[PDB]
Amino acid sequence: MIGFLTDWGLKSHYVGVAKAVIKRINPSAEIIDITHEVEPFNVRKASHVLYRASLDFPPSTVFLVVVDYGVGTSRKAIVMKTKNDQYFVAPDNGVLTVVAEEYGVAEIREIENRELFYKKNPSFTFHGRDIFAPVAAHLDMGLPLERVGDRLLSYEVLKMRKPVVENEKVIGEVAIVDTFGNVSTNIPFDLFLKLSVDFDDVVRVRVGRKEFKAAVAKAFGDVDTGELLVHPDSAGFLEIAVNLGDASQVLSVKEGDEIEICR
Amino acid sequence: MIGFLTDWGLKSHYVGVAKAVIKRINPSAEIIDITHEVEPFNVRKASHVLYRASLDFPPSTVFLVVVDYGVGTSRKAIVMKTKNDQYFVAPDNGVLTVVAEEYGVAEIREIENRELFYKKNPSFTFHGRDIFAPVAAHLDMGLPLERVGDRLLSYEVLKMRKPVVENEKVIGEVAIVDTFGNVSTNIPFDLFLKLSVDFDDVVRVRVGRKEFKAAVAKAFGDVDTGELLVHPDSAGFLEIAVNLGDASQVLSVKEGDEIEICR
Amino acid sequence: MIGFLTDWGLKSHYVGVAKAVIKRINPSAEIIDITHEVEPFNVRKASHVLYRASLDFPPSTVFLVVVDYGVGTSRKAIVMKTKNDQYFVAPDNGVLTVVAEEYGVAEIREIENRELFYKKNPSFTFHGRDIFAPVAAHLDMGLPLERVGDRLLSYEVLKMRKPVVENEKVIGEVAIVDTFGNVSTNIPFDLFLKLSVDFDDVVRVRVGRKEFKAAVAKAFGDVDTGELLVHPDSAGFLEIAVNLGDASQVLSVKEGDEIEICR
Ligand SMILES: Nc1ncnc2c1ncn2[C@@H]1O[C@H](CO)[C@@H](O)[C@H]1O
Ligand SMILES: Nc1ncnc2c1ncn2[C@@H]1O[C@H](CO)[C@@H](O)[C@H]1O
Ligand SMILES: Nc1ncnc2c1ncn2[C@@H]1O[C@H](CO)[C@@H](O)[C@H]1O
Repeated sequence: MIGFLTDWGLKSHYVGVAKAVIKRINPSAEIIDITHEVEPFNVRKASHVLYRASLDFPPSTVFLVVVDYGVGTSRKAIVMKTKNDQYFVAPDNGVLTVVAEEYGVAEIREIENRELFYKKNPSFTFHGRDIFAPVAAHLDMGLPLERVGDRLLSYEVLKMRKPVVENEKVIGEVAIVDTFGNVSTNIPFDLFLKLSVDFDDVVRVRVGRKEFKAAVAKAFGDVDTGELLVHPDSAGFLEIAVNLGDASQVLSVKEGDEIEICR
Repeated sequence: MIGFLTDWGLKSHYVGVAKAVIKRINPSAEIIDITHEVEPFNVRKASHVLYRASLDFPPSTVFLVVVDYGVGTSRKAIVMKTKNDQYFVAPDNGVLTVVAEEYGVAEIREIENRELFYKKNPSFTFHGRDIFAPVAAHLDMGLPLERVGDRLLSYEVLKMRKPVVENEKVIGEVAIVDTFGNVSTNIPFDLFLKLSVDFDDVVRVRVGRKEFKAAVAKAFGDVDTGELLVHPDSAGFLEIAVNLGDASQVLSVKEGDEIEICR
Repeated sequence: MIGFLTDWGLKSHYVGVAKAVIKRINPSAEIIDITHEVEPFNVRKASHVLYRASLDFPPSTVFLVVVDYGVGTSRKAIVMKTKNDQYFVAPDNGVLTVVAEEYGVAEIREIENRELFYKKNPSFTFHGRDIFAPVAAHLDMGLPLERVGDRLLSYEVLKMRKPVVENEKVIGEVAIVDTFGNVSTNIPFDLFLKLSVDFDDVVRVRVGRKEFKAAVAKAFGDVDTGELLVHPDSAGFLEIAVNLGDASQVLSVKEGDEIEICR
């Protein structure tokens, strides 16, 4: 199957024409949308969503990742194969930073084989359709990785500050605010569990000049409605939520904001 | 096929990872999205959308319904088989109230068979992925209903006031406001047709302290642009619309608001 | 495959029930969404999106186009076969104006064969589900075009002013503003290239009483961030964009607005 992720939105016909290209190459391709609502040009956001979503895709899944503000420039077009046997077709702009780091990379190929393109003359601003999508289609059909082009020994990396436990607390950043307003961080719940806390315990959440108390819970329903809670989200990351409410609003925080969890 | 309905939104990667789980279990599963834009935690809204959409799905369709604010709590996870031979995989929070009432229930099973789960250790807040979705996948693949777990003799019901015809009028509630602003009620068009009215007749619509006149019509185009009309929507429910306009705005009404249709 | 385009939105269960009808008729149907976010009743917008998207669909693709404010009225329901061998199932309201003009029409059939319908008694306001969708399904399954109904010798056309090159400049209109804010016109990039301009050249963009200078470029990245550029979009149309910005905001323009490109 193909894991599809972009910042194109579902309003435009872009996603659709990309899917038609894939289907023309391989009518049996299974295209699963991770999301096409990554904020415009937000590769950082895509890098996290990509990793988190990939955890539930099987090995040998071909990911088509296109948040590519540098489309048509000298930036490289690449295919990365990670050590957990997954493949990623994307621009070399750092969007594959998280999967590379978390999974480790087995090999990287630069997209050079023009026989794999949709059109002999690729448009300058829509490689998603003319290059990436058709390459993902071929790979998902069984094209050997080496037929993509030459190997690359390096790739662009996005700078990321690794969250740590210092002085009974863990400092991190808001990685993703979902539609419910839940606030997921880049702080692994295992790391948090190093402050020697446990479910039913109460901790402190510091955002900006604000400080809140919050129960460590398993389910939203574990606290009264409207109350705050700290818990492991579906991907193993520490998330702050308001039971039947919007934590992003209560905390008044946005993606990228620094967050501190104190015992 | 699988009818998929949630309040997760399409912006998050949630819908996607759920679909990947289904596809991993059964690559041939046909997943049709009813909608993933039910307002957060709005089971009432989902219960109506579910019923209305189910009318066009064939018998033996497996519905995956996940608007589950009580995820991870003692609330039961169930599979309901209705008398029209459709199946519903959902939380026992009343979201299956309308199909149960309208179709009648043949049997209910509590989800207990852990061999049907996606993960041996289900996350606390995303049973949609770890329990419901994989159970729907197995059922759609032909798993006998009894393999799901033990039978249940009752289920949670949402309180709903049945609309009636009293004194040349029918009182009801706004069930769904669609993207055009059309205002669909919970009033069956057949019931309305008891006030001895007919197409081309004019009736009165009362909302709040407001009263409007509206023609009973078949098509929006049956009245001048901007005019109000009362008609049967695609599911047989009385709906109020503005031809080439937004009735929710003109009436200034929202879902749940009481509505009165007077001869 | 079936190219699906409507103004129904993805929030409602409408798109879903239409897809279930198609799948019931032909479980092997490949439904590719072009977009369901065309503004309500905006056939003009749909006519352009349709054409632009069709360029990447293969010949023999069956397009299901339903932006039908006149649903249930005397307006005809038709199937148009163009000279590039594509088929379009739609209301005869002018939504097929652009493909007809650009591709030329080989034949038009009025939908008359009721054996092709979803329901013996079609709803008055949702022919998308009861007539169009099932007809598209049958055609995609191989139903000969003549079985649809009698031939029609004419069809509704939307009035459109053809952009031209007069006095070193080209006047046109904004056809589509995408999610990035890019401003695509109805001006073919080939026509623009008649003003004897070339990449790296600078031209003038006139909107309203405003005038801007903009570089003619290939990729957004070809200019500094925040700068304006004129380039050919993925469909060959002249588009104005802001590198890593929103041109619709900078120009303060909307679809339908007249635009002038001066040497
Ligand atoms: N105005 C723009 N400036 C820079 N990049 C853009 C712009 N519009 C679209 N893109 C990029 O084009 C890519 C698709 O080819 C998208 O991933 C998007 O990030
Ligand atoms: N902050 C929250 N409070 C209560 N329930 C939530 C919250 N966020 C998500 N959910 C529920 O989690 C379910 C998916 O596991 C969704 O159906 C949603 O209703
Ligand atoms: N209030 C309305 N007035 C006119 N047309 C409408 C209205 N609501 C929905 N439609 C049309 O119904 C069609 C689907 O049957 C849509 O394409 C839409 O354009």
